[PDB]
Amino acid sequence: TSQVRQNYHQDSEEAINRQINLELYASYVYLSMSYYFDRDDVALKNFAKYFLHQSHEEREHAEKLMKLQNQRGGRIFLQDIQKPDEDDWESGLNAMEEALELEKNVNQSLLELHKLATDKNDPHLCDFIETHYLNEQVKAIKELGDHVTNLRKMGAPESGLAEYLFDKHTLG
Amino acid sequence: TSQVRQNYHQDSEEAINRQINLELYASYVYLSMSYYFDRDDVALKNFAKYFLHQSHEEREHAEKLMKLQNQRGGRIFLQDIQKPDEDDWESGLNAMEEALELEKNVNQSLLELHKLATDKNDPHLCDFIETHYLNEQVKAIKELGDHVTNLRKMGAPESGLAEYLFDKHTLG
Amino acid sequence: TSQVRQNYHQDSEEAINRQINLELYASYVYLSMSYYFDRDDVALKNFAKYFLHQSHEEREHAEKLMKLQNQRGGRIFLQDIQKPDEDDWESGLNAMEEALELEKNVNQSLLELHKLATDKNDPHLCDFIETHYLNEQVKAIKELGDHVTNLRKMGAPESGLAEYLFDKHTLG
Amino acid sequence: TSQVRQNYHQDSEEAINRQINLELYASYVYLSMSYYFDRDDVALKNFAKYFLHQSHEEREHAEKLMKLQNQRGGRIFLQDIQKPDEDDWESGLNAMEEALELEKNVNQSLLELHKLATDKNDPHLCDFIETHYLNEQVKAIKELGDHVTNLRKMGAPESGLAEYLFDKHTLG
Amino acid sequence: TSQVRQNYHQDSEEAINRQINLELYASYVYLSMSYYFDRDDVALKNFAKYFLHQSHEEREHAEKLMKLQNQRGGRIFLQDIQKPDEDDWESGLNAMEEALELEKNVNQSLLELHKLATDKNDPHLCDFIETHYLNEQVKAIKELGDHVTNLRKMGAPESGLAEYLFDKHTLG
Amino acid sequence: TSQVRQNYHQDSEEAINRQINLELYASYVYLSMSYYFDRDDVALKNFAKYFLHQSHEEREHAEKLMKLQNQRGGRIFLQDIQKPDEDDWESGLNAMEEALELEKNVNQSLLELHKLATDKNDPHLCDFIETHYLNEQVKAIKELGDHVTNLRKMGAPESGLAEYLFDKHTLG
Ligand SMILES: [Cl-]
Ligand SMILES: [Cl-]
Ligand SMILES: [Cl-]
Ligand SMILES: [Fe+3]
Ligand SMILES: [Fe+3]
Ligand SMILES: [Fe+3]
Ligand SMILES: [Fe+3]
Ligand SMILES: [Fe+3]
Ligand SMILES: [Fe+3]
Ligand SMILES: [Mg+2]
Ligand SMILES: [Mg+2]
Ligand SMILES: [Mg+2]
Ligand SMILES: [Mg+2]
Ligand SMILES: [Mg+2]
Ligand SMILES: [Mg+2]
Ligand SMILES: [Mg+2]
Ligand SMILES: [Mg+2]
Ligand SMILES: [Mg+2]
Ligand SMILES: [Mg+2]
Repeated sequence: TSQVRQNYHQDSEEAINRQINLELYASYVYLSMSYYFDRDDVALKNFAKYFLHQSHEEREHAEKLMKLQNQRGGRIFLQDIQKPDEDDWESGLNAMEEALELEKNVNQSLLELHKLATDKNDPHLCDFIETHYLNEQVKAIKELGDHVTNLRKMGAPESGLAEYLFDKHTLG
Repeated sequence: TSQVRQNYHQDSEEAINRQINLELYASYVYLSMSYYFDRDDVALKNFAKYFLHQSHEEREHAEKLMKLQNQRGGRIFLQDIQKPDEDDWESGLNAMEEALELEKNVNQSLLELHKLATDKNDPHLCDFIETHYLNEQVKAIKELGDHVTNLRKMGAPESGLAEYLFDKHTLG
Repeated sequence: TSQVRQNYHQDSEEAINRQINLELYASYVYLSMSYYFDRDDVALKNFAKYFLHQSHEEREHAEKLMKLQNQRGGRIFLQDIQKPDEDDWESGLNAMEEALELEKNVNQSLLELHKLATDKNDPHLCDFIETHYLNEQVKAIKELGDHVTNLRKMGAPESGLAEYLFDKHTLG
Repeated sequence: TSQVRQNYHQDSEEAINRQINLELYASYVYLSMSYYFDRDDVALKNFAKYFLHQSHEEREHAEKLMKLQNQRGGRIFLQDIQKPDEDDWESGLNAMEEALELEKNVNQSLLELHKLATDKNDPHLCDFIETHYLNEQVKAIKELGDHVTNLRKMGAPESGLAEYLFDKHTLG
Repeated sequence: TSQVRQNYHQDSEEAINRQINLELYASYVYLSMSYYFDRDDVALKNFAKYFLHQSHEEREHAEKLMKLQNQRGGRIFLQDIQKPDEDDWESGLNAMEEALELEKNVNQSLLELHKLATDKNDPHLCDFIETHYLNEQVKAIKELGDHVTNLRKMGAPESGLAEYLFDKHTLG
Repeated sequence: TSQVRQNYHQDSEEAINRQINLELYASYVYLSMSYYFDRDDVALKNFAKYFLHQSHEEREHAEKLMKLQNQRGGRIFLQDIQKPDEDDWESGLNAMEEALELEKNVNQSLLELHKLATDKNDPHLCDFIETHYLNEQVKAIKELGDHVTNLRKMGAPESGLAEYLFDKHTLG
């Protein structure tokens, strides 16, 4: 048992390792999306930039959880980072829709983690998740929903003009 | 169901609409108080300024709740904003006493909202209320109590000199 | 009778209290419109910003009338602020049309108030209304008319691309 | 009953008085440690500086709890501040080990306080403890563990060179 | 015997340890007074600020004696810091009167310490006490006397207006 | 066939996809090493910083290859990022030795890629590898070799003083 460990359940420690892996997976999904928009046959530079930013933000999310694991005296166990579900993301609209679904899934995982920290009477961990993760997820989800809505209302994905103009005026 | 909605109970959504209305009501109470002190037969300019600031702060409180409703995928339903309970607030002391009672009532509503968010296992909403509302209410209530105490100790409301001097030295 | 009161008819006093309420109603209508455009299924952030500005400007219009009432020795009597006629504003174009109708109804009230002040031989009150309100209304009405025209010519509300682009290039 | 008091259980109020005393005790322990390292026969100036900083931080912790007691309408009852358990702290390693044990004991007290605030449905108090105390304690404990580890790995306390070099390179 | 010790009598060493405790007691008395004035039912923020400053100055007075003990090769032995004689200080005037008595009792201790240092032919210790403590005590006593006089002449403690105005104009 | 593709053999495309994966693996290995040194029972913060920098540099190396694949009209196919071979890196010296082996294995991959590009008469690809990767690998290998040498000469890993001092003076 680590000299620093106090009020930190084994189940919590295991759940934080699972969460680390999910944040790293999200970073990888966004990396894939970014470079799909960099293809010469897609060529939406501001979609590419938006998703590369999101990828680097998710890596920060993962590192902060690694820091937390060590702060509490848990032990980091890394797992393979699974490739994304697609290699071709089809369109700007579809990529936004997929991102929205990813962020809801990551939020579900975080909510389940909070419920476990609540059940184990770990207020530090509950505060960590609330302070650093839950409102980030609500903001992300809202932003992605807004983007999906605009793209749909503009006529995407069948209008290539719509996706072009959104790239310029919203993401640029 | 909104595309962004996740872990957001209908009861919570309804309670946030009620809270919006209460914050707007508080803004209106303070507006009324401000312009009572602007009367030529009351003429306490720093009481007027203090309560106008409080009115604009309460409007911000209401707008942040409207933003939250949309962030979570709830739907804003506005209701009439009821006029305050008085048209003549009698004195600087009485207005402070009434403000103290208003802020305790708004805090009770917020505490009931937090209990509902707890019961519905909505940690995001609990964090929102704690972060942005509960300590604002504790500080407000403490400040108002301090003002009531000083005004009483100085001889208000029968001493018009007391209210004059408090206006200058504490509120000015 | 207030010690400051001079040449201020009771009918004028009562009409100013009605005007205060109407300005506060207009503020509330614009607040409602603002947060409709903040919904995730509407998501036009510059429409939201535009209407939130207008909301805050109408609050200032009410506050200036409250100040006037006290300047002239009238007594403020606040009334409830009725909720707007819609909860869902349908589209950018519809909201602009509704705003245009609201501003013509507020102008009609102000013109009736000026007629009263004229009939009661109150030149200070006539000057106040002219200086601070009547050209503000003419400018607002003209701006809203211009916005309605552009949205219609662009193809709104059926073209969600029209409303998107208007949000960006006119309101942004 | 104070005019400001709302949702603040007598048990909570009593627990905050106990916590005030513990923070003041921790400040005193660190004061003692600081001046042990200032002895001519110990003479580790950066150990002395490190522990004097910690002592002044603990006094701030105590004052913030006193402020909270008054904010909520409780009444401060101070108790004697007990002298530390040692007069001679033996070594840099031993002092760090003792500090680590002190901070775990203070964290246990805070966790028990949070459980009481949870049981009494006092979300303001729970937020106060999470926001201002629990992560401060986790960081402190982690830092102290890191220092203990380095000192041990370097050969302390039997190596006086180890303690000298740690004083210079980590604490200096 | 410490390698630095020279001309430092055991009785002087022991008296310095008593003085350290007394300075830390004085710090605690002022801390208690400060937060009495922070209560919502007292609410004199400049009395609170004044006494919190004095609290921090007495901690520095203790720390300087701890430094001296080590400079001369004496050994620090800390004792418990007894709680003050009151929990409720009654009024601004009463607290000032109590402070004046505390500072005359600390001065008497210091004068007894100087007599000891004189009787043990310790000119370094006599100079230390004179340079750093005796005029500080004379200034403090004179300031407190001045504050007591003004409060009494103004009508305290029966006049809560007196204490309010003193808080503002002398302590603010 | 992409409209941009010219002189880019399928084998080269496929080898670049393998290289992307290997760079992302290297990033993950360094991330693991970093947070091993952040453990409370290891506690070498400059080893942690060093390896976290290397992690971020390997992510940039992967991103540049992804950019290249699109520049040449190849198609990115991501694969899972395998977890590192250890969870516990044992010591500063062992981690450096493991890193040195990792960088020689990445160099061997790059040299095989250059041979392929040479055999397919792809001078643009040869130049890319030389300009951006081969001297980076030589510098990295040389730096790691230098670090291994110093740690061994200092007495690592048995001397925890050696690793402490290396952390401070070379990596700090
Ligand atoms: Cl355009
Ligand atoms: Cl005065
Ligand atoms: Cl060295
Ligand atoms: Fe994330
Ligand atoms: Fe509020
Ligand atoms: Fe208006
Ligand atoms: Fe503390
Ligand atoms: Fe003193
Ligand atoms: Fe690389
Ligand atoms: Mg993001
Ligand atoms: Mg306020
Ligand atoms: Mg919180
Ligand atoms: Mg306007
Ligand atoms: Mg009504
Ligand atoms: Mg500390
Ligand atoms: Mg003093
Ligand atoms: Mg005792
Ligand atoms: Mg490198
Ligand atoms: Mg696999």
